[PDB]
Amino acid sequence: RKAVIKNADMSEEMQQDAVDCATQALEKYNIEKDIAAYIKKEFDKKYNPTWHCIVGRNFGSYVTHETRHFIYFYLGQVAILLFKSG
Amino acid sequence: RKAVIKNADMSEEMQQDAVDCATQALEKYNIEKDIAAYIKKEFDKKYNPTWHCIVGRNFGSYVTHETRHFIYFYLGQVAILLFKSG
Repeated sequence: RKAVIKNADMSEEMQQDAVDCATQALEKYNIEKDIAAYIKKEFDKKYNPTWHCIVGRNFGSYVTHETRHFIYFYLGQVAILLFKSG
Repeated sequence: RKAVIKNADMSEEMQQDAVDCATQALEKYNIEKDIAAYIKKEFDKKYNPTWHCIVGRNFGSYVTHETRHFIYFYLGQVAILLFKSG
């Protein structure tokens, strides 16, 4: 699974953790909502609430996020939006 | 252009305004982040900030929404997530 970061406003480290955590979600689950749940809850646990997650092969977004708490990236062909609301 | 509501926590009036507004978005724009931006900003403007909108043909989501400010719906073949964070 090729990891490609499209837009991030978060630390080099937290980004890597987003990828690691999605990688886990993609081995466990096939359904986007379930994959999405996995990442949100994991990121709520490790970096405090509140996170929102979007997983899909085809979406665009427009959200207002907290500074340093935003990432949009692809893992394989599945795109991932994870952010904290601003 | 077929409206199908999948999950909603908002009033049926504001729901209907979400559908009307998305329709206006899809008439004016073809690109998901643009469509999403039009909807989010119209809802910030009409119902006060902060809103977030996701638009696409394939995605799933797991978000923490504010009570009465959440809809997930299809419009024709596009799915639209529109919410305020909890």
